[PDB]
Amino acid sequence: LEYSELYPIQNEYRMMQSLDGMWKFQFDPEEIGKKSGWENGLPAPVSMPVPSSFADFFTDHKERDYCGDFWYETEFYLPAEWRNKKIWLRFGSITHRGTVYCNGMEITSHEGGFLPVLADISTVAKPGQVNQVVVKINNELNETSLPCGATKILNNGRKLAKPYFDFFNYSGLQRSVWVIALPEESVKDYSVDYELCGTDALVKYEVVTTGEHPVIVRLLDAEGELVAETEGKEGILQVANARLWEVRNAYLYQIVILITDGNGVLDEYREKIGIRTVRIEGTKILLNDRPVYLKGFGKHEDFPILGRGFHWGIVKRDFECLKWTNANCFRTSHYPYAEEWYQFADEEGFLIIDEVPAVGMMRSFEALTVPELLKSHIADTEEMITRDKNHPSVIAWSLFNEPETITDYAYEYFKEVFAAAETYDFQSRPMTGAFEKNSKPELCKCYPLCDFICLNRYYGWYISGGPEIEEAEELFRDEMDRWKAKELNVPFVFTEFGTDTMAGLHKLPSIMWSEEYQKEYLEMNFRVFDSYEFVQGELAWNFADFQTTEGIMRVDGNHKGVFTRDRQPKAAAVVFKDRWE
Amino acid sequence: LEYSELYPIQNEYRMMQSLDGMWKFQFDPEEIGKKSGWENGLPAPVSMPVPSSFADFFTDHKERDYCGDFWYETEFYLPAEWRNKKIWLRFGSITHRGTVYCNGMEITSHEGGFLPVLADISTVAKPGQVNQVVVKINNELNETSLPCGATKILNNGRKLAKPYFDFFNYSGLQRSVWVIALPEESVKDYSVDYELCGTDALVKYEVVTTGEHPVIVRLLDAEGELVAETEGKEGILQVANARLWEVRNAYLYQIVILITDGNGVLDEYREKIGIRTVRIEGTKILLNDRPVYLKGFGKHEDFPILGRGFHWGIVKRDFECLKWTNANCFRTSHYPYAEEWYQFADEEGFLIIDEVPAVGMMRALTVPELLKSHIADTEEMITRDKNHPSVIAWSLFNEPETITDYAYEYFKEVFAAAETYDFQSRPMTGAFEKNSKPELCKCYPLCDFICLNRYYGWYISGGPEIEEAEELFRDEMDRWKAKELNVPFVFTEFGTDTMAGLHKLPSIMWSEEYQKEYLEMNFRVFDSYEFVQGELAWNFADFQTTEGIMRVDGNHKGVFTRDRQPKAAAVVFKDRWE
Ligand SMILES: O=C(O)[C@H]1NC[C@H](O)[C@@H](O)[C@@H]1O
Ligand SMILES: O=C(O)[C@H]1NC[C@H](O)[C@@H](O)[C@@H]1O
Repeated sequence: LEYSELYPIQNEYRMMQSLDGMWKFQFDPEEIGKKSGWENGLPAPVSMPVPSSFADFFTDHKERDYCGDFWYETEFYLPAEWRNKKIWLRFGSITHRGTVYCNGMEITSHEGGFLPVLADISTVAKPGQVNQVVVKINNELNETSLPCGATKILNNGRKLAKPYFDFFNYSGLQRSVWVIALPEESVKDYSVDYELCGTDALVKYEVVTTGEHPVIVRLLDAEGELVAETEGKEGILQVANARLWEVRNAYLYQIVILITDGNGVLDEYREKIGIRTVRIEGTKILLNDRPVYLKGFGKHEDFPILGRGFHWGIVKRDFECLKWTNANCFRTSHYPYAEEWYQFADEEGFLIIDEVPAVGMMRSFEALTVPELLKSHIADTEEMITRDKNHPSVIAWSLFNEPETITDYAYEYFKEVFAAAETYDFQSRPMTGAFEKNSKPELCKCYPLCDFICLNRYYGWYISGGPEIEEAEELFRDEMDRWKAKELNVPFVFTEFGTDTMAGLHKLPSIMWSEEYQKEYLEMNFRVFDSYEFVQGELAWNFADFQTTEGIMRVDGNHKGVFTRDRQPKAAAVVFKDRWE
Repeated sequence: LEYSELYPIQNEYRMMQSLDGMWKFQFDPEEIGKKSGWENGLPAPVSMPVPSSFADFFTDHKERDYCGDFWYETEFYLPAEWRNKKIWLRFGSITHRGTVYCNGMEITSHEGGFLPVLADISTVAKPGQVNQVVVKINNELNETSLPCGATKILNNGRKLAKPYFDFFNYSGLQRSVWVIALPEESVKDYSVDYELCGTDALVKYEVVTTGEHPVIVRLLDAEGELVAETEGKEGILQVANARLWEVRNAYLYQIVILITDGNGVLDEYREKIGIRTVRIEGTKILLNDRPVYLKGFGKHEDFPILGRGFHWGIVKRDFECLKWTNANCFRTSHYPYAEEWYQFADEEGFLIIDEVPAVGMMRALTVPELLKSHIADTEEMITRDKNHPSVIAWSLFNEPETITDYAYEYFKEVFAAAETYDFQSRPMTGAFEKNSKPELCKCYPLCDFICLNRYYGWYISGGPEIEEAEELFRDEMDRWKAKELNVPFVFTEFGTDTMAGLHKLPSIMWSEEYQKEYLEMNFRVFDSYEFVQGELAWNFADFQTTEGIMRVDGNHKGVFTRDRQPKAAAVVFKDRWE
């Protein structure tokens, strides 16, 4: 990458200033901002919070549903001390694509709305003065970038997003924004990998810097005491009597990476890491050499009013609810989340399946757009893995959600994605993706690429729901018998199963949409899961009710949450709590 | 005050760094922290977001309902370039009271949970190093500090807050936290007051600094162009063809305050202000010499999960909802809000009645101490908020006892204090409950306009008795009319608990239809009296209260739900206020 993904820190060598707050904002329905000087300042802005999704603030439909180009602006004072450092704007994300301007100059563009955007403003920054940042953003959906969809044109050329995915097209500056200053020679990237040796451990590492001066690497324990030190950009840290990072029982060391000159230090980067191994052995998932059964949910970055906007309060509540259910895992369905979610999972000992936004890829892999889509998918995979690889919580990469997989075309597409992912992950940890039912065991060509197989299944909701639930159970067992007979010797994880459930809808006997049917559906699914030895995890769809596009199938978004949108449990939450205990 | 209330800014002379994020946090039920050295670091902390109330994160009752001492900690790197500056920790608030430590040293304490806390760490800060802040906080309620209540001790020693007020006892670090650096000689306070002179205006000002060097004051228009400049710590800026700040049609100038020596500028403070006048003339409220009728709500700082935690998103949604109803005013019921609410009101042209947390004083040797607390909170509120053009009135109480001579003497002291702190001498008021009968109340003459909280049709003769409620309401208003006080009356509360989705024909108390009918009846009564000059409905949105047999998941008198969506009655306000 031509920039660093490393989370920003502040110390003697690195500086950081938050640009979060109220920005200026303007919609651009006629696509005239870049023709009209807007990169030097918006002509008739309103106020917009950052971080946040813009949609749910407004009281009119056309602003909520806006699709097209729209702009953000803010001003910030840069301390004179930052002069001649490498100065960058760092956006947690820009959703979905955009161009960054600073002091009237085009700096960089980015495609992909769920990973950091880094803009090098070293040559245009004004130290000791007020500076301006303007961002042109676009939130249309197409078939050459992730997540996929279409853009419809209504009356008066008003655009409307048409997702191929079941979540609302929230967009804007949904994560924190910083301006930062780095030394001219800096730590750009590093990678760690672990090996357990009886009661000791090895931390294998590589460091990439932007120069040729010597590198020293230190490892500190949780108290800040030195436990290992080595020289060189590649090496091994030896840790006696290592305190391993364990499921729901974390321990974090600090890695400290120094570039030295004398005599003297040029840069220092520090980050918490956790010593742990993950691997697949037969049908088991092993964490530090012991089998673990995954228990948890698919989530979303979704909360009332803020949309996908980041807030630590949402993280805290969601983790307290997860712990109360006795979960140990979640999937970042269906896009990488803000970095802070992983930082917190590292602290709390949660396991993460980190998912790239490759959703919306099946009708309703032969279009001439596919090679461009592949390039986008591989780029987002590179960025995700480079950003997230050193979190101990991240134990697997999900590289798709419900694509077509039964053609040779699809196999060739995913072979390239998996090959790229493998080159980027220093740990070579498990790679997977979530399969929809159309990927029948007789037809699917892509499950062999996976270290373990993730299934999304809705036997008892979309298939034979309600009065037909006993037929659903038989259909489900018939499919799992089909997988069983293939003797693949790999773990299977259910990454989705659920029922829309309206809080407060009670019925005896139960009906589809009632709280009681959610419980009965879950109990039937558990009976099926527990009938197969190779099942090794269950992540329910969804942790919480969340927003979708309006339609006749969605009663104020998706109600398959086990919790409501405001994070309170439906009756089925206790079913999980009791089973997972 | 021994510190500045001015909002922090960043420029060549002033630096700021946000401490918002995940802090460490630990409950201290046995009150052992200080004897155990927790000011040097918490021994077994959990993570806590800042800004936020702590209560609604947890999944267990005892943590949600925690009452007593509890502690926060974080660490921050201080740039070496901040050496030789005055360095302060600035808390938007610390709820309700606390003691700030930095690098293990006690810095300052504060009582009062809704206004800034400033801690001067100049003598203990370590530039170029990692620094530590630890705060001991307590959230108990008593009768000598605001808002009032009691603390119950359960038989096992566990404490439980018992408010004398109808809102949940949220607490913690609910607002943003900064560490800031100021020049050694700085602008500490300033005040502006406006006079209209034909097409022109005068901005009278005073500036307080921490030294003796000369002061220059400049006024810039909204395009940053210089329109007036003068010298001295007291002066008058003359503005030709002034663009006045108008209701729901703001214009903001920028005041720029410079301290200089013979070699240049020492400090620069700048803030947006709006040229406008407010006064009461007979039964009218005049804004820029024209009557205005107040239309809007009482609010709360209250949102799901965050509690009272500050977030600009809540500000943005709430103002879009307010504008959609065609409101022009809100009261900061029942405590000053985060500063950002007022900044945004200034931009949007909303009028604010700014209220000190003098709530829970209705049915001692504790009264003199309560008065001291009440006056200190008043001083801090007015010093913090006086230069916002949106703030047009101070509310100095909500539903106290007012019928005794004793209460008159108490409130005479509060109002006299408020007058001394407000350079603009803006209108002053408070909200009265029905027990303050027109024949008995001794305090309404202290007020420049009278604010009434009424619930005719809810607590009085509700439901099938609403016709009687209307007659009782007209009887009381006829009693006020006959007194011919020649002051404006504003209804600061009226409403009905209303469950979203509860529909009934004919209506019942708690249904959406009854909320509409109740509001229509109240409007018929309001419109019957010339001296009524505003109506602020209770409440903008459903909000959290203490649990009880009268509160179904908090207070449901909102016109919006807690997640900011309109009940049926919201359209009734929209149509009326258009
Ligand atoms: O229909 C649903 O509820 C779900 N179907 C499968 C998808 O992977 C999910 O994103 C979606 O929400
Ligand atoms: O009973 C209510 O709804 C209200 N009564 C009067 C108080 O001023 C309010 O704070 C309170 O919420």
